[PDB]
Amino acid sequence: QCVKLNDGHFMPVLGFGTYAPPEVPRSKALEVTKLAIEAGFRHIDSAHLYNNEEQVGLAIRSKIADGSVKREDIFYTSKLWSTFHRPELVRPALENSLKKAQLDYVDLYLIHSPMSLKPGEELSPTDENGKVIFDIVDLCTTWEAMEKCKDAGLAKSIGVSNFNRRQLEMILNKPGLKYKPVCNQVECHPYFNRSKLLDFCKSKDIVLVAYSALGSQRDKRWVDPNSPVLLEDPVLCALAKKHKRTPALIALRYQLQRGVVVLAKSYNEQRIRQNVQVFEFQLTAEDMKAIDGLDRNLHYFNSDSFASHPNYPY
Ligand SMILES: NC(=O)c1ccc[n+]([C@@H]2O[C@H](COP(=O)([O-])OP(=O)(O)OC[C@H]3O[C@@H](n4cnc5c(N)ncnc54)[C@H](OP(=O)(O)O)[C@@H]3O)[C@@H](O)[C@H]2O)c1
Ligand SMILES: COc1ccccc1NC(=O)c1ccccc1OCc1c(C)noc1C
Repeated sequence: QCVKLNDGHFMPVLGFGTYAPPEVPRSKALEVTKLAIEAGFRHIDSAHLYNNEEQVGLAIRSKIADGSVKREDIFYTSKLWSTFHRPELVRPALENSLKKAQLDYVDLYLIHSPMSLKPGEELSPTDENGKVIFDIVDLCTTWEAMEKCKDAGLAKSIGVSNFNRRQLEMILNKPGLKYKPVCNQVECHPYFNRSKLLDFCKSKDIVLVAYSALGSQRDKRWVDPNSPVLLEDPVLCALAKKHKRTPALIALRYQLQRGVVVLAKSYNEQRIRQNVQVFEFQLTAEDMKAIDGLDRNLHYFNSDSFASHPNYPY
């Protein structure tokens, strides 16, 4: 099951999220990405930020080498980190990600976030006062450098992540625009369903890709512990009993039926294999309306520090 992107390429509508906290050994990304491919996942989501592209690339090469899959069957996504927004850094950043993953191309390269940070070796450059150091970059020049990555064939498609409507319009109205973003990867789930942003993206032929669609990893560092737990929600549990499914599968199916490509992270073999059952059932129109009613503008990403960035999207 794929959606056609506005540049003609195809994207599988169910994707495997690979980010795990640094508590988790790097070897685990290799094992679970292999399990995801074996379970039926063909869309694999990574990023420079995740510090796992070598292991994710090893898992793809492993399933190609053993005969399970051809490179053409895999949709591999990586992302440009915010310290590399300056145009001269974009292509070397992609080529470095390609070198780590040991691939000739990525199916999708994204601007990970509109909030530019100080260039350097640190993912989170921090000044003498403990504050993250912002950078000011014309994101239209970042996009122009992204377009040349597609030109050269290092990325089959290019898109963005964590952009709001204002930010998307900035790229769409850029003079001399060569490629529109094929997608906007944003936090999206029943508590924060982005119905207006999704409507805007549909109007522009841009796919909305939902992360944290299962309610996030509730990382102790960011997520508020008193924030509601999505997978324990009463309405999702009622529908899970009605359909003889699980709350996670109801959340995933919800996005598929509203036209949203959905990611799903799991490092647990049984839950990885369970998640591809999203294709085995259908929610009713009344089911969808009940899930729509859960919307409460709750984002699991919470940061006092970035809330002051000029490009903060919320
Ligand atoms: N562009 C961005 O800024 C951005 C931001 C965040 C995430 N992402 C990407 O989106 C992917 C997913 O987002 P996320 O990190 O917030 O995780 P998620 O997809 O929302 O899942 C959250 C938790 O749900 C659990 N889970 C998975 N399947 C389950 C099932 N069938 N039943 C019960 N629980 C289940 C998982 O725990 P277990 O591992 O124990 O199964 C997982 O930790 C990430 O890996 C990343 O690739 C992108
Ligand atoms: C600004 O975020 C970071 C800056 C430095 C280091 C890390 C991060 N962000 C994350 O590790 C993260 C983790 C879980 C969910 C969501 C997360 O980020 C969401 C996001 C938004 C909103 N805008 O950009 C991003 C990225």
